[PDB]
Amino acid sequence: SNAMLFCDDSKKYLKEQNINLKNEFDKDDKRVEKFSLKHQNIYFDYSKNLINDYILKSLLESAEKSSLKDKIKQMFNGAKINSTEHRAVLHTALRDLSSTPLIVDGQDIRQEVTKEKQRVKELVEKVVSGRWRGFSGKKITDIVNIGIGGSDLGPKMVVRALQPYHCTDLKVHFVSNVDADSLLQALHVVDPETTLLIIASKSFSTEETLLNSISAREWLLDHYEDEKAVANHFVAISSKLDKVKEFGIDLEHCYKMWDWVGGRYSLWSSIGMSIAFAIGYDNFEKLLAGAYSVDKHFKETEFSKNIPVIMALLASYYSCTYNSQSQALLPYDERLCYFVDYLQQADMESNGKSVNIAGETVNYQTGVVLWGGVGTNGQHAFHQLLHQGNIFIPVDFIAIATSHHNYDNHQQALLANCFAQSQALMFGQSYDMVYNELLKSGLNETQAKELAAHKVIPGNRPSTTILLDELSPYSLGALIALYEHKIFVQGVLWDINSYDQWGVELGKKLGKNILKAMNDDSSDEYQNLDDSTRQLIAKVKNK
Amino acid sequence: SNAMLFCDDSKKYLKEQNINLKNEFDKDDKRVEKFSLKHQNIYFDYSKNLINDYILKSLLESAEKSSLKDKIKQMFNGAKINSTEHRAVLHTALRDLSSTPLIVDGQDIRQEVTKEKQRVKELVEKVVSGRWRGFSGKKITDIVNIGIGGSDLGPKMVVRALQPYHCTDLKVHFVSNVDADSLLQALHVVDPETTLLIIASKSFSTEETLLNSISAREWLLDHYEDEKAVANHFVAISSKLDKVKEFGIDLEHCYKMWDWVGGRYSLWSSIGMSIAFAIGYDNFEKLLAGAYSVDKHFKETEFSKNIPVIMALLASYYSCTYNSQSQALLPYDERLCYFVDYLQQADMESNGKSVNIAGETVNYQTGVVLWGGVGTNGQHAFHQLLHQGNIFIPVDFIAIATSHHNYDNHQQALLANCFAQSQALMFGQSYDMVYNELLKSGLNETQAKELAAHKVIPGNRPSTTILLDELSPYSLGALIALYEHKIFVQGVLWDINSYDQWGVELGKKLGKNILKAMNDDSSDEYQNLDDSTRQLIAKVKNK
Ligand SMILES: [Ca+2]
Ligand SMILES: [Ca+2]
Repeated sequence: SNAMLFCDDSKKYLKEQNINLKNEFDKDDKRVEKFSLKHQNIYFDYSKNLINDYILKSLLESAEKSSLKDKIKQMFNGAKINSTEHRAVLHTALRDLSSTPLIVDGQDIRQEVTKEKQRVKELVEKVVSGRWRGFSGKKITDIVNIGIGGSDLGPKMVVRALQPYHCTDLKVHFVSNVDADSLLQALHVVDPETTLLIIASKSFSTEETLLNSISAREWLLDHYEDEKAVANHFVAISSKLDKVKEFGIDLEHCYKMWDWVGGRYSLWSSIGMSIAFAIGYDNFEKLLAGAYSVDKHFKETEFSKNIPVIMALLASYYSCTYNSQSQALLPYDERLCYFVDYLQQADMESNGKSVNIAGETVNYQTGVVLWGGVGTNGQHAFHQLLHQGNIFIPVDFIAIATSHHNYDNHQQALLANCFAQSQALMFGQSYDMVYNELLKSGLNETQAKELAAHKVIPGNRPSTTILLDELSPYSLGALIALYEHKIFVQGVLWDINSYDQWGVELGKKLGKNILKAMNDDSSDEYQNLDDSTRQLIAKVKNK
Repeated sequence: SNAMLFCDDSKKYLKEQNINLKNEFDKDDKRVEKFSLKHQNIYFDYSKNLINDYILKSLLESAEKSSLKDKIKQMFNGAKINSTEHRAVLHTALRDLSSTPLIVDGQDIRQEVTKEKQRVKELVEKVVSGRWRGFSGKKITDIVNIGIGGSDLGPKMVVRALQPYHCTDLKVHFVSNVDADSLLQALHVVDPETTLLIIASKSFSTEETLLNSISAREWLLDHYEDEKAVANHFVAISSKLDKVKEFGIDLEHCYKMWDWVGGRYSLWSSIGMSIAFAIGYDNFEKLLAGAYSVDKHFKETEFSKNIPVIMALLASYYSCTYNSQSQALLPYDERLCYFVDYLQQADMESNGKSVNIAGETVNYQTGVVLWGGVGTNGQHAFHQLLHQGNIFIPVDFIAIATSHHNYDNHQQALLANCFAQSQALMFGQSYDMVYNELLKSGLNETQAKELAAHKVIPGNRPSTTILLDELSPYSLGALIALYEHKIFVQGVLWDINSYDQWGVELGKKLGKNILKAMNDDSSDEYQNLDDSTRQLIAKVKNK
């Protein structure tokens, strides 16, 4: 295509600068000032990355020469930047506070977002206040969200992350996998007379959600033995109005899903109602507002001071020039235990693409594996490989300055460990240092010589630390939005469509064919199987 | 060193075979028979890997030429194969059923394993039966395990994985992170008078566990106001007898940790007592027995029919010849939700090493990133990248033929999806196939031509499927042991020490120094900081 090539020959010459982090911090008393940014109460420290002024300048020039400035405007204005589906990409509009005019494919987006939020707010208030009653007349005590992917991970992550803010006296449960263990974990602990279930399914056709929904309905009706009970116990987030009505849900309680909201960008929409059912609508608004803060930052700030742009440039630089194939994300807070899982979908489902916008196969690597784990626990699981393995892996740390309790010694130790692990990545420890330490420990020269090489830690390994003041609805919204925009920037620089997901279609089709084969070994489906699939089906049956 | 080089020039010539999976299954009606194995009720299907007879033969010859045969014997016989620490590696002995003579560094390992298991069995029986009373005289209802890493992940994973088998009427809770949110999640839901806490800490010196232990003790004593209450409410798994006694624990209730049991191989030892507290000791014995079954398989079976050897060869072949830097593990069962987290420690902390046994820096890649996620959920998160990204990633699927409920339609759909995803990886879908499908869907030629390239799925991507009959204590033990031995084989072929973890020491040291600096900005520690660490500490304080 005619697009600027990001991963070009010039990028390799940047890495020949041979950056040594210890030397840079020693020589440059402005290093932190140069390579850190603030947005409100988020501090973004990228100074332990393998950059200097020349490398950063070069990368920023690539951003400036690219289509990025135009693409940011196009996203926010509702241009159809999801070019394979001919759709706008307007998750930003879900959290807008600017109130500027936005008319897209005939709809006043401001009015439609606002009116839908009012419907959800009113639902949550009616349920929490006890005005909503189940079919036997009882107040609701439990909410069960039924959805998968986009319709599960964001709500589940946010509900956990904001646990200190739970305030509705409702318990919220998440059913997702078609594996019935998921449904059963909820059903074992809820009462049909006091439970409200949410079916989150755009087309009412996602297989797992359909089976879970039907099985939930059967459970409810086994209790009540009256079809009319569905209306008091189920709501839907769907566009498939006929199937929602056929299930027995009142269309007053069918909530909107717009085509310009990708599933993996949908927690901000009515899909997030389970968040509001846990933390109340006021806190859901604060979540939205935090994201807006970052949207305004991203939209308005010159690239050299723009956090998501810097995040994207660093990531793409590493995966281009060091040929790295993964990135580690290390949240140093228990509350963020589903954060990595959530961003795996946002990042990998967006940028795991092999063709550009024009449909040409690209000759450079695109999205890499995102993985990681909560700290300090990861220090005792996989940090060994981060320190002494021989895989190049960029590392992001998320630190939270203050927690939600008064165990101040624990919080101090948590932070000290976070900072110590980035410092260890930067400095390492050399043979001479180790050898001298072993002698001082009481080993003799022979013993110290035999052991020291095994303790050497190469160091000079990069990291970024993102420090939040606290983990509140607002700050979490800001955090998630930073990564949403990082992912957007990377897709623009790689000239891919971050907003489609055609790769998942084949497995859905093959799954239907295999289900048919499992039920009828005379079928064309069974006959056409590869023999691996055929013998796996046989092993299952002859159990 | 003089060791055989696994990642040599020959390995590249194997990949020039240009294996095409579809063509192989079409041409070779023995493909599944050749490239599958059974161990009891586990079926191991590696036939969708990028191999043929010649490649597999070549790889097996490398195993046969290596030190592997000798090293397997040395492991089981108690030779000090952890050569940097001068230790035996005898997690196998923890689950032995052979009863053969084993005398290692003066101890009769058979007697010591058996006598310790009897102590744990008796503890669990005394607590579950109600004979154990808290300091106010009440029966125990809750167990809180306090540990991190090796002293947390295995027990936590197993307790969840075997949830259908819980039978003691005790609720078991896991406290690990120094982040006090971990401790608080347990303390919020337990009563000091009815809780028994386990301190799992080899030296009673692991920082997080020490802070958690002290804070738990303070909670207990805030209630009772009598130091004597500790003895009725705490047990320890530790070798540091003086510190255990000083804490107030009876040495009758200090359980053994042998130096030949690595933390990441320790769930089989007394460290696993929390498993027994959930599922009973009889089920813990079944877990052990399943692992023994695989130990006997591994120890006795020729390499061409040896599941862990084949697993190891395939993995190391890919990361050598395709230069892949990660592996995906996809368990198609909700119960296995912590399985990936557990194996990340077993694999990465073992094989993330940069020097060989002789201490020389190796010129080949060693352990890679292990990641993944439960199916079918991952299909809606990251499988897009597995199908259409441009990263080479080997894939393992774990399938369970029968579950623990009678929602047979759900179980069938779960399996059909599992098999469909490996079939999709193998076959993909070409431009012509897609284009014709789009025309049949009602698109015109222009529209179909514009879209088709975006739907192409390259295919020819490898996978292994491991099918268990059911997920029972025994089968789970077998499953974990298969991966333990895979990891061992890979470390032998790479001539590294899989059983040390020197890389984690530096961060512990730096963490102590940073704690001092956070408490005193006049200290040498604060003065010596890099300015990134210094400014992060400042941002925390001026919050
Ligand atoms: Ca420009
Ligand atoms: Ca031989």
